Amino acid sequence: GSGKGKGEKCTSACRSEPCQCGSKCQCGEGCTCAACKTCNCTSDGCKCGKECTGPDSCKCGSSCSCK
Ligand SMILES: [Cd+2]
Ligand SMILES: [Cd+2]
Ligand SMILES: [Cd+2]
Ligand SMILES: [Cd+2]
Ligand SMILES: [Cd+2]
Ligand SMILES: [Cd+2]
Repeated sequence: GSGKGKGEKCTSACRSEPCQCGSKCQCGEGCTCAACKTCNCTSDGCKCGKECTGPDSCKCGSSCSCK
């Protein structure tokens, strides 16, 4: 049942639709919302070292090397 929803570190912007984090993002790790989450690590392997391969499994809540 888990996997649907937002995290505690989500913004009031991410909790709006559409995602208002386009100009106001501060979401933490508990956010798999690709609307505000972006990543540079590729599917062949993690590049930053947080063990992530894209926003689909990016633990990083921005402000990281792969950001
Ligand atoms: Cd969020
Ligand atoms: Cd979002
Ligand atoms: Cd956000
Ligand atoms: Cd990474
Ligand atoms: Cd990442
Ligand atoms: Cd990272």
